[PDB]
Parts: sequence; C-alpha cells; structure tokens
Amino acid sequence: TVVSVDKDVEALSFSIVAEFDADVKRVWAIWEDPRQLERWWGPPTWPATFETHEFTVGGKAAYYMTGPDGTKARGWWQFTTIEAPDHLEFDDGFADEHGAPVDELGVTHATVKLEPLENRTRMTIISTFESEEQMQKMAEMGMEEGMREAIEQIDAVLSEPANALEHHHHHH
Repeated sequence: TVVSVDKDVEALSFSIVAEFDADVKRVWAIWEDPRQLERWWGPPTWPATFETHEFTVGGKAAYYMTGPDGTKARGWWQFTTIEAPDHLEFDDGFADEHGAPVDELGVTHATVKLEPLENRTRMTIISTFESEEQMQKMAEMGMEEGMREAIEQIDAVLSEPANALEHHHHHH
C-alpha cells in the first residue's frame, strides 16, 4: 500500500503512512523477526541481510543491503523504545565498507506506530534527522523514495501473492 507520505523539514521529520490487512502482532512480526525484517528492509533492488538482531531496549542490529550488481552497502541499527505490539523506536544508521557510521548521511531516529483496525492494522514510520542539510542529502540520495518502496514490499510480505515480488516495480 503506502496510503500517504508526509514530510516536515522544520521539525526534521519524514513520516510514511501505510495500511495492511492483518492484526497488530502480524504487522509487528516483520519488526520482531530478523528474517521477516530483511525480507523487505530496503527497496526491491537492494534487499538487506541481518547478521545480528537483538530486538531489545538499548540493543542493536547489524545488516547490509545486497545490490542488483552485488554491491554490498553496510548499515547499523539501534533500538531505543520497544513497547509491543504497537509502539517501536530505533535509529537507522548507514555504515561504510568497515562498518563506521556514514557521517555523509548522519543518523535518523524512526518511530513505528501500529493502529488496531479490528481485523486490519495501519502503520506510520516517522524518521527524524539531526539537521536540515542532512535530510536534504537523504532526499538527494532518494532514501525517502526507496524507503517507501521497502514499505510497499511489506504488502508483499503480509499478502505474499504467488511469488512475493519478481521485481516488477518499474516506476520512479
């Protein structure tokens, strides 16, 4: 899906609203299970792979997005607030070939909120950046668009039609 996309540069936040036919724990399962997270983490062309995923308050996660050419782009993750089954908070971090925080792109704190629609659930992920010139550079990378494409591939995780996704996503 992705039913709405909101961006506020004054408050340094970038929110994506999406709505899925599943319960709050079923949509939470993509966050709780490392294997179900890397299933959609990053765009269709760059699927991630989590070496570790603690999923605890003050715990971390290590991953890398495997490119279409094989180009391996590392990233690091840190959990700040895990309430369950609705409220989650963490920090999306990029990592270089050694695993150091990419100061080119900085650090961004995303807040995942699940809403019980009886038999369905709506998710809203708000990524907050350290500065304006940082969040402009995130938009220059196209991180905001590729993030949406990841959340549209969540629909492929929770539905899973007859192939999940053959990479038919051909539009920007």
